[PDB]
Amino acid sequence: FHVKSGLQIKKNAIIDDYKVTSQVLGLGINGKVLQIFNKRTQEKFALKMLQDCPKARREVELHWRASQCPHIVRIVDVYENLYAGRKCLLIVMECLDGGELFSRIQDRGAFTEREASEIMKSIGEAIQYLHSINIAHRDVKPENLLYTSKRPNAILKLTDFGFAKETTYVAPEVLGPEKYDKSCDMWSLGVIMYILLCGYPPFYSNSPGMKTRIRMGQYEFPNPEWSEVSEEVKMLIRNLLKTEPTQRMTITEFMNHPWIMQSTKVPQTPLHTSRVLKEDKERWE
Amino acid sequence: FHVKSGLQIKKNAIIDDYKVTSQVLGLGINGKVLQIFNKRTQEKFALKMLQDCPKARREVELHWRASQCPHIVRIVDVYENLYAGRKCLLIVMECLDGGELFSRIQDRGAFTEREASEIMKSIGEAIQYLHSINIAHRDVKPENLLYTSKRPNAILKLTDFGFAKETTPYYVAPEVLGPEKYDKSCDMWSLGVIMYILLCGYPPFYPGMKTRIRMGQYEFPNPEWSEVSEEVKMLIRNLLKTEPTQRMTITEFMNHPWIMQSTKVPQTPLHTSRVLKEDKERWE
Amino acid sequence: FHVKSGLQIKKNAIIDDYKVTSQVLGLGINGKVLQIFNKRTQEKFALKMLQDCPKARREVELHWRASQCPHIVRIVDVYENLYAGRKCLLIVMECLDGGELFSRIQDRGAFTEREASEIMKSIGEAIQYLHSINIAHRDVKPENLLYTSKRPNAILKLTDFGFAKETTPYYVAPEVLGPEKYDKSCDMWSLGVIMYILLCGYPPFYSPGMKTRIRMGQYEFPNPEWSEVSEEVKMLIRNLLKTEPTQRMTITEFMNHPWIMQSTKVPQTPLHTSRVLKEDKERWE
Amino acid sequence: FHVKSGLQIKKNAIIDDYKVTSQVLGLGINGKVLQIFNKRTQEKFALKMLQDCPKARREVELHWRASQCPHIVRIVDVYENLYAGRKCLLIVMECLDGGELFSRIQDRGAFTEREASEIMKSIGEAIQYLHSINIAHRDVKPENLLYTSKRPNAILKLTDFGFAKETTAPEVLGPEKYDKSCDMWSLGVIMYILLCGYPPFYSNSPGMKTRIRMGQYEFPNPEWSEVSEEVKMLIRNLLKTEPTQRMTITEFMNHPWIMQSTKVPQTPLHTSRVLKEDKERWE
Ligand SMILES: O=C1NCCc2[nH]c(-c3ccnc(-c4cnc5ccccc5c4)c3)cc21
Ligand SMILES: O=C1NCCc2[nH]c(-c3ccnc(-c4cnc5ccccc5c4)c3)cc21
Ligand SMILES: O=C1NCCc2[nH]c(-c3ccnc(-c4cnc5ccccc5c4)c3)cc21
Ligand SMILES: O=C1NCCc2[nH]c(-c3ccnc(-c4cnc5ccccc5c4)c3)cc21
Repeated sequence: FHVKSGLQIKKNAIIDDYKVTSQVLGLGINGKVLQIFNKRTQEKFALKMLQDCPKARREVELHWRASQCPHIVRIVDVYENLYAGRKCLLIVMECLDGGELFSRIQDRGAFTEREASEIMKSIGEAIQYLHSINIAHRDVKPENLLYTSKRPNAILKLTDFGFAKETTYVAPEVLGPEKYDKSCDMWSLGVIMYILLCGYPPFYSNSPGMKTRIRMGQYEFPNPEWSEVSEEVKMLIRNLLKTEPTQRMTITEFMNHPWIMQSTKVPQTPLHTSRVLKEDKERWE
Repeated sequence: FHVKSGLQIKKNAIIDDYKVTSQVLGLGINGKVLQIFNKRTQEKFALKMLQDCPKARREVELHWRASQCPHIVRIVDVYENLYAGRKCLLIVMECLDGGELFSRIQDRGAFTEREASEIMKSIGEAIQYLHSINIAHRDVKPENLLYTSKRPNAILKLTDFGFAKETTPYYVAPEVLGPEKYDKSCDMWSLGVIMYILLCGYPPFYPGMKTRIRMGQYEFPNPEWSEVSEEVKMLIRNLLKTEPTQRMTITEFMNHPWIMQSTKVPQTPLHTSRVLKEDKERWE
Repeated sequence: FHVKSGLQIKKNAIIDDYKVTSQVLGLGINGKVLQIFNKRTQEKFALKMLQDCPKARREVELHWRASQCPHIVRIVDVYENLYAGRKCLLIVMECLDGGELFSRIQDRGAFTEREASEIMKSIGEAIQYLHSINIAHRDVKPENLLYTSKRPNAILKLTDFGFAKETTPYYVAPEVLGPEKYDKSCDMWSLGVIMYILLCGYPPFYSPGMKTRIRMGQYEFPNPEWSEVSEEVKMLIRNLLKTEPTQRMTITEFMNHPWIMQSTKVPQTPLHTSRVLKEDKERWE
Repeated sequence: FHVKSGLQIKKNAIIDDYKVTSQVLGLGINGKVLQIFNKRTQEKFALKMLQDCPKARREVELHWRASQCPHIVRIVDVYENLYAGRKCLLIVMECLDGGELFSRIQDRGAFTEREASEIMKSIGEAIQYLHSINIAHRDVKPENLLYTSKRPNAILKLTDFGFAKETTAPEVLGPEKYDKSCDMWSLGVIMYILLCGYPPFYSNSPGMKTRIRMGQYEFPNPEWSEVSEEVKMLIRNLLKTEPTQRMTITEFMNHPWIMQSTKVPQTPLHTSRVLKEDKERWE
């Protein structure tokens, strides 16, 4: 018998409890994230500021539901305050000061296929939880994957529920409608996996002609980066990047794929990612 | 960085915390106001009783937002209780025992143009705050303006949000930033009617009254208005425009020199004080 | 920087510039095609006559757009004239006197699997261009596939846009970039049907119980015709003729298939097509 | 009898006639503006690239109609081409290499009340023309005001019809909403900046949004201490929050401060310096 507590929205002023700096930690889909400090405990946290409405209410609601998952940024508290005579949802979440996923990769000198497998597995676990409780994330990108600390054993966490949406013998179609909201995360996972293995996206710019290469599904595994990467992985990427949403792999089939399943049985083959990523600081702005 | 705390609705029985008398302190647009006493502290407060529904929820919500302003009656606590098997919003507010604005004026024996300017400025300040946070009061009348105490330095405060309504890149016109109808300009009319009474003791509008209002027929008759400066008559004339869009905005009003420099307005005495008691009859 | 010129509709009478014979060169979905001669140059061209309306305007507009592709019949000029007191779009296009695709195949005495691969690749290229500019052809059939000349190095070209229709950050999924129904996947079926006929000489769907065999997906690879054809090709055909539109292969997947990719590494195995086609002149009317 | 010619859209490829560089000359509301050169004549022009649709068709249509006005950027040619298999309106317009209005002010070391009057008058003329042919611009801002050359006698010209809209006793002759009066506000904002170097509505934010709807601004010293009460009064009247209380373009062009530009005091303004001294919060 597992129940978890529901969300108690705090109504007192947030400045009673926290010292709010104006150092920006990230730009969210609807409002920025600031650095804040626990007045009593001195410890550091992140504050996301949203203007109260049905949209913001849903973000908080869905995020809170997912907050249980180890690979989703944890909500610490939610405040409802008045800010310049308008209502506000202020979300306090744990501080992910390990930085973005591709910043950590970008800082070495090498990255291996086995480590890419481990990273993909923990992203996968976040998506798997979300899908199992009928939530599509709809915005799984590089900027939304951050690490808890700089320490080498930090946990990778998924952030930002600004685009998240609820997805609702007896066959699965006969148990509630459900459109393509979910399969759209599976594409993201494909795009991230591709970047993790070579350092660049599968879809380029040069650029209104990028938009067509995406709908056509024109990409490649060019050498030298991909010459080492096993056909088994390319085949997995090929399957997450199908242009037809229903041809795409589901999160359960993904988590059961042998490359993800047995992360520790994946060859230690080194990838170019680490260098290709710093060597290309320009067109990453 | 100013945040103010939001509204925490108490759910325990109000009678745990307050002794509720049944002395009526006023009749609100939707429910009366009773005198109550803090059980622990002995101190006196006012309780407004509302039946829970979307209407009452908005009154509380809007009033709480405005409660910060120094010239708006301060909400102390909001209770949600069961009263005769129905849900209830009970609002506890500070006690305004100085009485109504025109009751204080009515009790002397003289009132001056400069004081009228100081009164008008503090009503203005309440309206100014409301408008700035996108709330129209829609019911600014003599009965809604009360004083905190009888002491001569008491603050004047506005009450009753029963009619209040909400009114909704960097060089953009005000019309292109959200629709907004005439909700606000309607307070500006009240302000003109109050100002008129403040300076002479009777209203500017006396079934043929209904048409004099829509026509805009009123005057500044003597002897009351013969001392009053043309500058003030001109300001009243402009708040009482029958066409809502021709009417002055609350910012233009707070910037008008008569309101701006209250202390440079002539000390000229008005008839208000006497005309008001001399006319106790047709004020019921 | 590639721009190509847009469409200038000529308004002068077409008979100023061309001699119009009444030899019919084909029947289009909305108006027949006549043989005409350039008055000044003596050279031969084809004229398609359409009655001006939103439908005909779209054909011209879409055909002009695709006219740049090497494997699509080239539009020479478009006239807007009065014919019997009604407005008219007259389209002048290059003369494809090499005749229909299956007429050329039918005239030998043998056809090989490698040539079928080369034909399919060039039809594919036309579809690929169209899809990449968001146009579905919707009428890819034997009669719409003609050769430029009789000379053995002639180019195969696609005609008739009477059914053609338009089909409408940087990690964003293909579904989230505009709706789009099954218009395109319907060309992919035609490609399968054409490929099947090219390898054996008859259609996969035969002689009101035909209508049900198509929706059921009942067809075979009967002997003796199909006994030489590699399992690789049968598998590609099986995948284009999927009854469920979304299970069907996309044009990019198709142009990447090794059988199409390396036309010149396909076995030179002879097919029955050439003979089966003339031997069955009857039920082809 | 004055007829002017209508718009002939050229259908041939633009690269036949022009050499198209990719030096960006400005960012428009729907597509950027590039520097191009007349292949035959060597002369320089600006190209705006739009994707064909009803929106872009209207921009070109409305712009063409206003192109006659001396104070509106002149369209040279309009091409309809295929770019990556999609149709395209390409607009060639005269090259305004004198740069933006506030860049030219920002480059001296002084600006006078009389010159501000002359600038406001020529912006007003553009709006006046547009309104008289029933078009509201709806996007009169600092970036849309450019000069033809650097030469000191250059003409100031208005650009960008991406937001322009057609606007159809005076009330009995066709409906018409507040489209027009919204240009009149821009005119006030621009006049304010021209006289002191900063906007009337600040950031430092979500509280700027409310100061605009409330109409809270001032004429603070030292900048405004020389500026005549007559001008402050005109600005006050363009910046009325109520659109119908706002002055019309005809009333504006008739105001004595605009009418007799050359009888306006030569009083120097702070604008020139306040503008460079505040390069930061202007990005
Ligand atoms: O919801 C979101 N969307 C936009 C991106 C984002 N970051 C966060 C976030 C959450 C918790 N911590 C951080 C954070 C903390 N400290 C950092 C230090 C250095 C780099 C990045 C950091 C991010 C960011 C939340 C969101
Ligand atoms: O919202 C309202 N509706 C209608 C009028 C009103 N009066 C009040 C009010 C609020 C607080 N205190 C008082 C009050 C208290 N004590 C008094 C003593 C003597 C005369 C008047 C008094 C009013 C009235 C609230 C409202
Ligand atoms: O759009 C169309 N509608 C359906 C059939 C068609 N044929 C053509 C066409 C176009 C250009 N040339 C020809 C042509 C010319 N000469 C031929 C000689 C012998 C056989 C077929 C021929 C076709 C046909 C166009 C269309
Ligand atoms: O439609 C528009 N909207 C966005 C801004 C813009 N600039 C232009 C424009 C038009 C003509 N010339 C230029 C131009 C020419 N030369 C320049 C030199 C230096 C700086 C800016 C320049 C702009 C810009 C049009 C538009």
